[PDB]
Amino acid sequence: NIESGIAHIRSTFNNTIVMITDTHGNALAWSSAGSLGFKGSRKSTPFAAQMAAESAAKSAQEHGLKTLEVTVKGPGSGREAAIRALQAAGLEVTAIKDVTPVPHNGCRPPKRRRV
RNA sequence: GAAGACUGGAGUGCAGAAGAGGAGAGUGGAAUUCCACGUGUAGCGGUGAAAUGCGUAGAUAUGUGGAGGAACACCAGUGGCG
Ligand SMILES: [Mg+2]
Ligand SMILES: [Mg+2]
Ligand SMILES: [Mg+2]
Ligand SMILES: [Mg+2]
Ligand SMILES: [Mg+2]
Ligand SMILES: [Mg+2]
Ligand SMILES: [Mg+2]
Ligand SMILES: [Mg+2]
Repeated sequence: NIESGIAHIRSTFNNTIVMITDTHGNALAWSSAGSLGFKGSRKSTPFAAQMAAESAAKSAQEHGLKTLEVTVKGPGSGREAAIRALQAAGLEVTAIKDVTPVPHNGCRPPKRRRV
């Protein structure tokens, strides 16, 4: 029940999700700006991410772990706010990874807005 | 108009070069979607704000595997070819 683990962060233009999992992708705890009581446009603010990271971090310590590897996805603004909340909860960030899925000119995207 | 002559036009020969020029056959890797199975809990998604929609019949997230189709990240350049 006590081990190491890795954290997945998905920061987009609407919401942020922090997923805390084992080395081989087995879920331990998660939280999101929606689950902290935010409803609409305020889901995406950096403050909402800072609470979301802390709530998952505290529930992570209950199982007991210290070292983390952080993977980052999405273009959201909560990348910086979320990671430093993990450190301020008493854990160590070993590495930072960017896993935004760039395609090699694959499927075409939805049309532009106001067209 | 007719009979001859020439090589600065035009074309052939000889030695090199570059190119996303065209048609046919086969193959590759990212990524999206769907399907099956682990972990897991209450939201996800979306907007100027919202709502319709999806989710406790267990979603979003995450790890593994399978199927299929379309376009070819960097190179890439008032660069190239017709
Ligand atoms: Mg859209
Ligand atoms: Mg000549
Ligand atoms: Mg060719
Ligand atoms: Mg061709
Ligand atoms: Mg693939
Ligand atoms: Mg209003
Ligand atoms: Mg899934
Ligand atoms: Mg020409």
